[PDB]
Amino acid sequence: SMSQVFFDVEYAPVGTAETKVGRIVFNLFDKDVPKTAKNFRELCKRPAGEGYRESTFHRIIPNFMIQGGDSRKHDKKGILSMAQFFITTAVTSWLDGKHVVFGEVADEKSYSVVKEIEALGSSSGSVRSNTRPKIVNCGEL
Amino acid sequence: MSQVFFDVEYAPVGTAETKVGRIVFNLFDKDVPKTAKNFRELCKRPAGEGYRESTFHRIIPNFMIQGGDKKGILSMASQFFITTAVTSWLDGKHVVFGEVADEKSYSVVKEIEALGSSSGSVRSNTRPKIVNCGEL
Repeated sequence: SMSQVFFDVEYAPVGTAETKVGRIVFNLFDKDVPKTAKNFRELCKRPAGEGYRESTFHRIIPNFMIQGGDSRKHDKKGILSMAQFFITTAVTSWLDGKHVVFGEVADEKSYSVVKEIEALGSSSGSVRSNTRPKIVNCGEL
Repeated sequence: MSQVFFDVEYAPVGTAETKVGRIVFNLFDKDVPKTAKNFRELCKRPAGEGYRESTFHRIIPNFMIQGGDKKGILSMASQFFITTAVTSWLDGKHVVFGEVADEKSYSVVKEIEALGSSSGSVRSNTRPKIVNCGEL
Protein backbone atom coordinates (compact mmCIF):
# COMPACT_ATOMS: atom_id res chain seq x y z
CA SER A 1 0.00 0.00 0.00
CA MET A 2 2.91 2.47 0.48
CA SER A 3 5.34 1.45 -2.26
CA GLN A 4 5.82 2.85 -5.73
CA VAL A 5 5.50 0.47 -8.69
CA PHE A 6 7.89 0.45 -11.62
CA PHE A 7 8.00 -0.87 -15.19
CA ASP A 8 11.30 -1.59 -16.99
CA VAL A 9 10.46 -1.27 -20.66
CA GLU A 10 12.60 -2.52 -23.55
CA TYR A 11 12.29 -0.40 -26.74
CA ALA A 12 14.31 1.13 -29.58
CA PRO A 13 13.90 4.94 -29.49
CA VAL A 14 12.90 6.77 -32.69
CA GLY A 15 15.89 7.09 -35.05
CA THR A 16 18.02 4.29 -33.60
CA ALA A 17 18.43 0.55 -34.20
CA GLU A 18 19.60 -0.18 -30.65
CA THR A 19 17.19 -1.15 -27.89
CA LYS A 20 17.45 0.31 -24.38
CA VAL A 21 15.59 -0.40 -21.15
CA GLY A 22 13.89 2.64 -19.60
CA ARG A 23 12.20 2.67 -16.21
CA ILE A 24 8.80 4.24 -15.48
CA VAL A 25 8.07 4.71 -11.74
CA PHE A 26 4.54 5.33 -10.53
CA ASN A 27 2.87 6.66 -7.36
CA LEU A 28 -0.45 4.84 -6.83
CA PHE A 29 -3.59 6.13 -5.19
CA ASP A 30 -4.36 3.08 -3.05
CA LYS A 31 -6.31 5.20 -0.57
CA ASP A 32 -8.57 6.67 -3.25
CA VAL A 33 -9.15 3.50 -5.31
CA PRO A 34 -7.94 0.52 -3.25
CA LYS A 35 -9.33 -2.32 -5.38
CA THR A 36 -8.07 -0.82 -8.65
CA ALA A 37 -4.57 -0.13 -7.32
CA LYS A 38 -4.50 -3.59 -5.66
CA ASN A 39 -5.37 -5.32 -8.99
CA PHE A 40 -2.56 -3.46 -10.75
CA ARG A 41 0.00 -4.42 -8.10
CA GLU A 42 -1.18 -8.04 -8.30
CA LEU A 43 -0.89 -8.07 -12.09
CA CYS A 44 2.60 -6.51 -11.74
CA LYS A 45 3.80 -9.39 -9.55
CA ARG A 46 2.34 -12.37 -11.44
CA PRO A 47 4.65 -14.59 -13.49
CA ALA A 48 5.53 -13.65 -17.07
CA GLY A 49 2.53 -14.58 -19.28
CA GLU A 50 -0.04 -14.09 -16.46
CA GLY A 51 0.69 -10.50 -15.46
CA TYR A 52 2.37 -7.50 -16.98
CA ARG A 53 5.88 -8.93 -17.20
CA GLU A 54 6.49 -9.79 -20.86
CA SER A 55 3.36 -7.93 -22.00
CA THR A 56 3.65 -5.14 -24.57
CA PHE A 57 2.28 -1.68 -25.34
CA HIS A 58 -0.44 -2.11 -28.00
CA ARG A 59 -1.43 1.48 -28.82
CA ILE A 60 0.75 4.54 -28.52
CA ILE A 61 0.17 8.16 -29.59
CA PRO A 62 3.03 10.68 -29.50
CA ASN A 63 2.85 13.28 -26.71
CA PHE A 64 -0.43 11.75 -25.58
CA MET A 65 -0.80 8.12 -24.51
CA ILE A 66 0.40 4.56 -24.06
CA GLN A 67 -2.00 1.67 -23.63
CA GLY A 68 -0.98 -1.69 -22.26
CA GLY A 69 -2.27 -4.66 -20.35
CA ASP A 70 -4.39 -6.50 -22.93
CA SER A 71 -14.42 6.09 -36.10
CA ARG A 72 -10.59 6.18 -35.80
CA LYS A 73 -10.61 7.59 -39.36
CA HIS A 74 -13.17 10.15 -38.25
CA ASP A 75 -11.29 11.16 -35.08
CA LYS A 76 -8.16 11.67 -37.23
CA LYS A 77 -9.93 14.07 -39.56
CA GLY A 78 -10.39 16.65 -36.73
CA ILE A 79 -12.83 16.73 -33.86
CA LEU A 80 -14.04 19.80 -32.03
CA SER A 81 -14.69 19.32 -28.29
CA MET A 82 -15.73 21.59 -25.39
CA ALA A 83 -14.52 21.15 -21.81
CA GLN A 84 -12.50 26.14 -23.58
CA PHE A 85 -12.47 24.21 -26.89
CA PHE A 86 -10.14 21.62 -28.40
CA ILE A 87 -9.39 20.60 -31.97
CA THR A 88 -7.88 17.10 -32.02
CA THR A 89 -6.54 15.02 -34.94
CA ALA A 90 -5.38 11.88 -33.16
CA VAL A 91 -7.70 9.10 -31.89
CA THR A 92 -9.53 10.47 -28.78
CA SER A 93 -12.71 8.37 -28.55
CA TRP A 94 -11.10 6.01 -26.02
CA LEU A 95 -11.16 9.04 -23.60
CA ASP A 96 -14.76 8.78 -22.51
CA GLY A 97 -14.74 10.11 -18.90
CA LYS A 98 -15.26 6.53 -17.67
CA HIS A 99 -11.66 5.75 -16.67
CA VAL A 100 -10.61 5.10 -13.10
CA VAL A 101 -7.48 7.12 -12.36
CA PHE A 102 -5.30 5.16 -9.97
CA GLY A 103 -1.78 6.61 -10.18
CA GLU A 104 0.71 9.01 -11.75
CA VAL A 105 4.18 8.97 -13.18
CA ALA A 106 6.36 9.77 -10.21
CA ASP A 107 9.35 11.74 -11.45
CA GLU A 108 10.93 13.59 -14.27
CA LYS A 109 13.20 10.79 -15.53
CA SER A 110 10.20 8.48 -15.68
CA TYR A 111 8.20 11.12 -17.53
CA SER A 112 11.11 11.42 -20.07
CA VAL A 113 10.89 7.67 -20.65
CA VAL A 114 7.12 7.86 -21.18
CA LYS A 115 7.69 10.65 -23.77
CA GLU A 116 10.37 8.66 -25.53
CA ILE A 117 8.06 5.63 -25.75
CA GLU A 118 5.09 7.79 -26.86
CA ALA A 119 7.21 8.96 -29.84
CA LEU A 120 7.09 5.38 -31.22
CA GLY A 121 3.35 5.67 -31.90
CA SER A 122 1.15 7.39 -34.45
CA SER A 123 -2.11 9.39 -34.63
CA SER A 124 -4.13 6.16 -35.00
CA GLY A 125 -2.31 4.61 -31.97
CA SER A 126 -0.48 2.11 -34.26
CA VAL A 127 3.08 1.44 -33.06
CA ARG A 128 5.55 2.46 -35.77
CA SER A 129 8.65 0.83 -34.29
CA ASN A 130 9.53 -2.70 -35.40
CA THR A 131 10.31 -3.38 -31.71
CA ARG A 132 6.94 -3.19 -29.86
CA PRO A 133 7.77 -1.83 -26.41
CA LYS A 134 7.85 -4.68 -23.90
CA ILE A 135 7.65 -4.67 -20.10
CA VAL A 136 10.67 -6.76 -19.18
CA ASN A 137 10.25 -6.28 -15.44
CA CYS A 138 7.71 -4.83 -13.05
CA GLY A 139 7.61 -4.65 -9.27
CA GLU A 140 7.52 -2.42 -6.25
CA LEU A 141 10.21 -0.04 -5.02
CA MET B 1 -27.50 24.07 -39.57
CA SER B 2 -24.79 26.49 -40.86
CA GLN B 3 -21.13 25.64 -40.80
CA VAL B 4 -18.97 27.84 -38.59
CA PHE B 5 -15.43 29.05 -39.41
CA PHE B 6 -12.34 30.58 -37.85
CA ASP B 7 -9.87 32.69 -39.83
CA VAL B 8 -6.60 32.32 -37.96
CA GLU B 9 -3.51 34.53 -38.39
CA TYR B 10 -0.16 32.74 -37.91
CA ALA B 11 3.30 32.43 -39.48
CA PRO B 12 4.03 28.83 -40.52
CA VAL B 13 6.88 27.13 -38.63
CA GLY B 14 10.30 28.24 -39.94
CA THR B 15 9.01 31.42 -41.61
CA ALA B 16 8.49 35.03 -40.53
CA GLU B 17 5.56 35.91 -42.84
CA THR B 18 2.06 35.66 -41.39
CA LYS B 19 -0.90 34.28 -43.36
CA VAL B 20 -4.55 33.82 -42.61
CA GLY B 21 -5.90 30.29 -42.81
CA ARG B 22 -9.52 29.31 -42.51
CA ILE B 23 -10.82 26.34 -40.55
CA VAL B 24 -14.42 25.38 -41.35
CA PHE B 25 -16.42 23.17 -38.98
CA ASN B 26 -19.62 21.13 -39.13
CA LEU B 27 -21.39 21.23 -35.76
CA PHE B 28 -23.47 18.43 -34.26
CA ASP B 29 -26.32 20.68 -33.13
CA LYS B 30 -28.78 17.79 -32.93
CA ASP B 31 -26.56 15.67 -30.64
CA VAL B 32 -25.60 18.54 -28.31
CA PRO B 33 -27.71 21.64 -29.03
CA LYS B 34 -26.71 23.70 -25.99
CA THR B 35 -22.95 23.18 -26.51
CA ALA B 36 -23.14 23.97 -30.22
CA LYS B 37 -25.34 27.05 -29.42
CA ASN B 38 -22.79 28.37 -26.87
CA PHE B 39 -19.95 28.02 -29.45
CA ARG B 40 -22.01 29.81 -32.15
CA GLU B 41 -22.86 32.61 -29.68
CA LEU B 42 -19.18 33.08 -28.67
CA CYS B 43 -18.25 33.09 -32.37
CA LYS B 44 -20.63 36.01 -32.90
CA ARG B 45 -19.68 38.13 -29.88
CA PRO B 46 -17.41 41.18 -30.25
CA ALA B 47 -13.62 40.86 -29.71
CA GLY B 48 -12.82 40.68 -26.00
CA GLU B 49 -16.03 38.77 -25.22
CA GLY B 50 -16.01 36.08 -27.87
CA TYR B 51 -13.57 34.14 -29.94
CA ARG B 52 -12.57 37.01 -32.20
CA GLU B 53 -9.07 38.23 -31.25
CA SER B 54 -8.61 35.25 -28.89
CA THR B 55 -5.57 33.00 -29.39
CA PHE B 56 -4.60 29.37 -29.32
CA HIS B 57 -2.81 28.87 -26.02
CA ARG B 58 -1.60 25.27 -26.19
CA ILE B 59 -0.70 23.29 -29.30
CA ILE B 60 0.86 19.82 -29.84
CA PRO B 61 2.14 18.85 -33.29
CA ASN B 62 -0.01 16.33 -35.14
CA PHE B 63 -2.44 16.24 -32.26
CA MET B 64 -4.17 19.24 -30.72
CA ILE B 65 -5.01 22.94 -30.62
CA GLN B 66 -6.67 24.39 -27.49
CA GLY B 67 -8.49 27.68 -27.52
CA GLY B 68 -11.10 29.76 -25.76
CA ASP B 69 2.50 21.14 -14.99
CA LYS B 70 3.54 18.00 -16.86
CA LYS B 71 1.71 14.94 -15.60
CA GLY B 72 1.51 11.35 -16.68
CA ILE B 73 -1.66 9.79 -15.31
CA LEU B 74 -2.23 6.09 -14.90
CA SER B 75 -5.81 4.85 -15.43
CA MET B 76 -7.84 1.69 -15.98
CA ALA B 77 -10.58 1.46 -18.60
CA SER B 78 -5.96 -5.58 -16.93
CA GLN B 79 -5.99 -2.82 -19.61
CA PHE B 80 -4.27 0.41 -18.44
CA PHE B 81 -3.39 3.77 -19.99
CA ILE B 82 -0.66 6.30 -19.32
CA THR B 83 -1.89 9.69 -20.53
CA THR B 84 0.14 12.90 -20.69
CA ALA B 85 -2.31 15.27 -22.42
CA VAL B 86 -5.96 16.25 -21.90
CA THR B 87 -5.88 14.18 -18.70
CA SER B 88 -9.02 15.84 -17.36
CA TRP B 89 -10.94 13.84 -19.99
CA LEU B 90 -10.12 10.53 -18.30
CA ASP B 91 -12.72 10.84 -15.53
CA GLY B 92 -14.04 14.33 -16.32
CA LYS B 93 -16.43 15.27 -19.11
CA HIS B 94 -15.70 16.57 -22.63
CA VAL B 95 -18.42 17.13 -25.21
CA VAL B 96 -17.67 16.40 -28.86
CA PHE B 97 -19.74 18.98 -30.71
CA GLY B 98 -18.22 19.24 -34.14
CA GLU B 99 -15.75 18.23 -36.82
CA VAL B 100 -13.23 19.86 -39.17
CA ALA B 101 -15.32 20.00 -42.35
CA ASP B 102 -12.92 19.58 -45.26
CA GLU B 103 -9.42 18.81 -46.42
CA LYS B 104 -8.28 22.44 -46.85
CA SER B 105 -9.43 23.16 -43.30
CA TYR B 106 -7.61 20.02 -42.09
CA SER B 107 -4.40 21.26 -43.79
CA VAL B 108 -4.71 24.56 -41.89
CA VAL B 109 -5.15 22.72 -38.62
CA LYS B 110 -2.04 20.61 -39.39
CA GLU B 111 -0.06 23.78 -40.18
CA ILE B 112 -1.11 25.38 -36.93
CA GLU B 113 -0.34 22.20 -34.94
CA ALA B 114 3.22 22.49 -36.28
CA LEU B 115 3.71 25.68 -34.25
CA GLY B 116 3.35 23.76 -30.99
CA SER B 117 5.71 21.52 -29.09
CA SER B 118 5.71 18.32 -27.12
CA SER B 119 4.67 20.18 -23.95
CA GLY B 120 1.94 22.15 -25.66
CA SER B 121 3.91 25.40 -25.41
CA VAL B 122 3.60 27.51 -28.54
CA ARG B 123 7.05 27.92 -29.99
CA SER B 124 6.45 31.24 -31.86
CA ASN B 125 6.68 34.47 -29.76
CA THR B 126 3.22 35.27 -31.27
CA ARG B 127 0.31 32.93 -30.73
CA PRO B 128 -2.06 32.04 -33.59
CA LYS B 129 -4.99 34.42 -33.30
CA ILE B 130 -8.63 34.11 -34.40
CA VAL B 131 -9.05 37.27 -36.47
CA ASN B 132 -12.57 36.44 -37.68
CA CYS B 133 -15.23 33.89 -36.89
CA GLY B 134 -18.71 33.37 -38.16
CA GLU B 135 -21.12 31.22 -40.11
CA LEU B 136 -21.24 29.79 -43.66
